[PDB]
Amino acid sequence: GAMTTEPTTEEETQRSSAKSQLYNLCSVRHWKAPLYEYIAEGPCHMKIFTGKVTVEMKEDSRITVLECFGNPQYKKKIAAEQAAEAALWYLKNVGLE
Repeated sequence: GAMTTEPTTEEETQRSSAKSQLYNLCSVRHWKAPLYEYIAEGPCHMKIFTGKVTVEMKEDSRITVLECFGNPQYKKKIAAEQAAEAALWYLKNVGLE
């Protein structure tokens, strides 16, 4: 077998920002890691992006899926972070925390 020390990847965390906060939240609460996708439309000089994130959750006898997106888009990256921020808010309520 083999193993290696896991890197801090501090830079990646800081760049990810809200995206990593959502990941961390989901991990601790035993929720499915967040999945991201993008929709783009409009002129190349005026491209409008929508970032969307999905978080899947299970209960003792129920299942549910949370979907959020960065409605107030400015940039591709920003939209994804906004979607994560929305998910963070929703998940707080969903988990009754």
